Amino acid sequence: GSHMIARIIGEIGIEGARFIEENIDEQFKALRYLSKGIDSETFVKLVIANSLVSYQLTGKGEQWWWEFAKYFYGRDVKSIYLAYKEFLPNSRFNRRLIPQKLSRIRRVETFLSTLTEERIEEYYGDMSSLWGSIARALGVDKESKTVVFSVKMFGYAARIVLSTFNPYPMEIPIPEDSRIVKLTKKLTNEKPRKFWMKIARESGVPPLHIDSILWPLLGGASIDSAPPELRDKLAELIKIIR
Ligand SMILES: [Cl-]
Ligand code: NA
Ligand code: NA
Repeated sequence: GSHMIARIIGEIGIEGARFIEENIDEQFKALRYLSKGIDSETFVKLVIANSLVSYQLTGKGEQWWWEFAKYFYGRDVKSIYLAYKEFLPNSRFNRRLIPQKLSRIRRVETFLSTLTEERIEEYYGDMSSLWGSIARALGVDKESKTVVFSVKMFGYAARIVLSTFNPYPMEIPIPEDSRIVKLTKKLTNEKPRKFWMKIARESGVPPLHIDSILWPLLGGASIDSAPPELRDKLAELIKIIR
């Protein structure tokens, strides 16, 4: 029932997506932790690099992002490529496809070097521009696996270092990972990005914010940390998605 889903998503709204992002989502929690142990510019660069290698993991996303945050806390990172050349083969949760993953980091090194504090601010105010800068640095389609995710994670990191919140653009689609694809197959025969773009347009909640609502809940995150009115909306959503 796409209409019912859009209604509940719209009731949750940007404010509800933001509450979930900032209080429930373990990937955000991992980022906030890392931000206390490394400088803001290096933090953002690392988040983008990490996102672009966050596929075909040897663990769940929550475990992987916590491993990343703990690994880099307090480290003196002089080259992001060399840091990942050391990190990935010693990691618990990202041991596979290392050559391909390192080649992606190599391709974005020059782009990452442009991320001064001001450039980060500018990209947070125009995430559609960031999306293309990342995709073109890699030389891949804007919609290929991890690219949209890297914009999502940038938005978490930028919120943390800039202390301000800019909603994601409506035009950036959801990430099509296992959790979202599996949920979507239970709801519809439509392809996930098309189904969720319709719900985004009907609700006015951008797809990346819908993803932020859904992804932690699909991982079994509790909703009892939400304030009462939001908790009731999330309970309604859980009936649909779990
Ligand atoms: Cl492009
Ligand atoms: Na920081
Ligand atoms: Na993605």
